[PDB]
Order: sequence, then structure tokens, then C-alpha cells
Amino acid sequence: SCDLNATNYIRGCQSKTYDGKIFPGKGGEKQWICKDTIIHGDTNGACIPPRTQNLCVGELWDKSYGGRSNIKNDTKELLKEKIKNAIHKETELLYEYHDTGTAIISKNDKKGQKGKNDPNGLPKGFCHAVQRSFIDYKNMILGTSVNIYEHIGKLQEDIKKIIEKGTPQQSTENVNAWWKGIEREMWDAVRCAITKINKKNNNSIFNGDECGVSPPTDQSVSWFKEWGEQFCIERLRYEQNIREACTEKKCINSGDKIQGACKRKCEKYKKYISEKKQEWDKQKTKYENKYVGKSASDLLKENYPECISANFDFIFNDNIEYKTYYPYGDYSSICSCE
Repeated sequence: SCDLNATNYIRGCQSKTYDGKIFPGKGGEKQWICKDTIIHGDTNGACIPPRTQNLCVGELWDKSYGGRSNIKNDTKELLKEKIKNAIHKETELLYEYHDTGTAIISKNDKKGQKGKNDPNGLPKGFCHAVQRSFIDYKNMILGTSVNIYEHIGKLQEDIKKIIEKGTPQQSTENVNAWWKGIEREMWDAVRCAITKINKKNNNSIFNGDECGVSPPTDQSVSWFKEWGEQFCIERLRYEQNIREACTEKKCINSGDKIQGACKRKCEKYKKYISEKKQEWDKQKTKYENKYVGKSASDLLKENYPECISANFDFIFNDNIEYKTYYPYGDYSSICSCE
């Protein structure tokens, strides 16, 4: 029982672009935004996912003429409907973004090749992305995310106001209660959107429970896990390129030194690692002194099979000898001669 045969579409939410435009479009990708002088929940710093920066807020926000809150005067009933619509649409757009192989986490180790569907017949990464967006909605509603958008910080604040004047007084604690009271219905918007994939897809039959019967499952931890999944997938793609370019044993004389395609693919990864390093240090540090006795490396490796071969301490090692002895990090031996 869903509005499966009921076509609904909303302004403000276009096809995703956070990891780049869908082909034949190109570029337009977002980057991880790490800020120093912000607080995420309780502790200092944060790295905001490209996906979060692309979140569909649908009819909650009016982008026209400089942008304004579209929920200043709403009942909590109308607000709930607008959230549900946004969640539904986000799910639909995330499906497209992953089905087309555009999202980094939907990609295969190989170029042009598709990531293998997960094990219920949905595109690789789709459920993870949908789960992460749901967590972002919850935190926006609770007013417990980040104050990075003056307009989304404004949404946390307008939501809070609707709830207070629309519920019996006893309060952000009423906001917590209201969220818990609608959570199931909000997740049913995801489940419904998934059900509507049957109209679109012949890999399986979709009952709507494939990304979980219940919603998932600390926003900073969710964001870091997302960072990790993306990092580890990208790393394995760097590895394939290196192995394709360097393997073939062609090493031009000087021992011998790496040359041509090999040197170039190897240099790309070294560059990649140097750019990700700052993101890793920031998030690792935040996580490991919030969660005492817990390891950032463990968090990623228990969750994502792509991270298993990643030795994070080696990869992001800031020691003196590593720079000279391992010019291309953990891939220095593939990036060598004989």
C-alpha cells in the first residue's frame, strides 16, 4: 500500500552532482569540507560529505529571490509532509545517481565497468547513501548537525519553533519526541521510494526493505564512515590503474627507474594520498578521543570490505623515513623496478 502509481516531483531537487555530473555531463563535483572553528555535536572540527552538501530539502526551502525558509508558517502536519516528500525525492535521486554508476561508491575497481549490485539487486552503494541521507535529515530535524549553512541552521531553528507551538508544553526535548513519533513514517517514505523501483528495474522484485526494515542504525561517525568507504574504493581504483600501467616489467635505465604511464598513475595516487591526509588526521583525531580506546582504522575496516587491505597508519604515516623509502606509499613496490 503506497502511492506507487502517483507521480510527484518537487522543485529545488535536481539530479545529484556531488561526485560529478551524470554522463554526458562532466565536472561539478563537490569536495569534503573540513572546518576548524566549528563544533559537531560536542567536539571540535568536522568534515562535511559531498552528498550532505547536495541534500534535497525540497519544499522546506524557497531558493527564489535570494532564498528563504518555506516553513515559517507551517503546521507540524505540513512540515511532516514536506520532510517526507524531500526524503522520498532524495531516495529517488540517489537511486539514479548510483544506478548510473556516477556516485564514487557505486563504482567498480575497473573503469567503465559497473559495480556489482548488492545482494538484493540494488545498485552498489545506494542503500549506504540513502541511510546516510536519512541520518542527515534526522540531525537537521533534531538541530544536532552542523551550523555550516546559515539557511539550514535556520531550518533547524524554524522546525524547533513549529514543534514548540504545535505540541503540549512540558523544548528541544519535545523536538526529540516529535522526531521519534514520526521516524517510522519518514523511513516508510524511503521504503515507498524503493518499492517504486519495480517500475524501473528487472534485477529482482523490490519489497522496500532492501535498505533495512528500520531506519539506521552519531552523525560525525556516519560522516567519517562515508569518508572511509569513498577513500577505500578510490584507493583500489588507483591500485587497478597502477597495476594496469606498471604490469609489463618495462623499467627504463638510469638500478632502473619507473617511466611513462606507470610513473604517471603512481604520481596520481601519491597526490591523492597527500590531499586526503589532512581529512584523515582531522576525522581520526575527533573520533579517537571522543571514543576512547576505539580505533579509526577499526571503524572503517569492520564496515567496508574495500578497506581491509588499507593499512591506514602506513598510508598516512608522517614519519621521516617513509617519505624517502616509500615514494608512492603502500603502492611503492608496484611503483618500482625489478
